[PDB]
Amino acid sequence: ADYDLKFGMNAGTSSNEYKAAEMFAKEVKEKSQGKIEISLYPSSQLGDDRAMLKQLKDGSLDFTFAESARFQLFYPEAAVFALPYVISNYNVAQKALFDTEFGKDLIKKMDKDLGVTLLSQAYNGTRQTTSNRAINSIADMKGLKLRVPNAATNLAYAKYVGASPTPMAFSEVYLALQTNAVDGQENPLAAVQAQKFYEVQKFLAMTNHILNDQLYLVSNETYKELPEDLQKVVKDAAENAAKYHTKLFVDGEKDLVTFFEKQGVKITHPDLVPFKESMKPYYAEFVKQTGQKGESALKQIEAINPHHH
Ligand SMILES: CC(=O)N[C@H]1[C@H]([C@H](O)[C@H](O)CO)O[C@](O)(C(=O)O)C[C@@H]1O
Repeated sequence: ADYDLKFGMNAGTSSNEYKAAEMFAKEVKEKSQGKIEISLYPSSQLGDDRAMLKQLKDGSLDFTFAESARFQLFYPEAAVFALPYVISNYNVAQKALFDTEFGKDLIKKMDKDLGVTLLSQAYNGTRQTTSNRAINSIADMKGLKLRVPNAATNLAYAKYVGASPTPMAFSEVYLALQTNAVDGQENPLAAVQAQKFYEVQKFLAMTNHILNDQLYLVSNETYKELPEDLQKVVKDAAENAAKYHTKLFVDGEKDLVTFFEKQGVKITHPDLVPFKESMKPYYAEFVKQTGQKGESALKQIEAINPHHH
């Protein structure tokens, strides 16, 4: 094609992310009259999301996904998006990104500093905790070998609840669980399904601890080369795909505990009061480390009412 473009992702071929990216690719191909074709590179073929962001920056990858929280790698205050229990729901995550001074400035920096244009934002689920033994209360976390991604906020989740974290890439998790090299992991329900972690985890606990969004990102090196009518095709398709993406996650969060129970997983509902209590020292550390910019981002986000209006 005129524009042979590539979209990399950690998510696999059985995921909502992939299905939404397929929708995006199809609409772009159609509405561009075949000028643009977007090929997909799932399951961390191209590296992880840190690597794929670097490839968007240098122009060697055209599209990828990232959470708003992942920009904590560059702007420490952006960890606010994944401080456990801070962002209440997706309504808050949307307004945090688009309708705060903090979020608007973040978007501008992503463009200026990181070489990426934000096309759209979707919901990517609320993280829960699976394990090889029941989590009936916070006590059960103590010393649980809890896999986390290579992200400071998830490592802190594990530390502050009393678990023993083991960081590793998404691709490595299934084997780690299967072999009981670790005792558990944490991810939204849809990823537990997509990755078939339910095959290798007997328990799932509704810890509700981190709220993931998902940004459709394009390399500025690519976006600038598309004539404006094709930029519009891409942007509009990313917006349409993000709405679909969100819906996939919303619908699964109603349908998936019963799916897992039919697969033999035991579901628990530990009291979250002490989980939330355990994060208070972590918030204080975040404020100490990130200074006024972190205190301001918190304040801006804590001011957002979570009820749709
Ligand atoms: C956009 C993206 O790649 N998301 C991935 C996230 C983030 O890397 C992580 O939350 C840090 O931001 O990690 C996973 O949940 C994980 O490894 O368990 C896989 C998921 O596909």
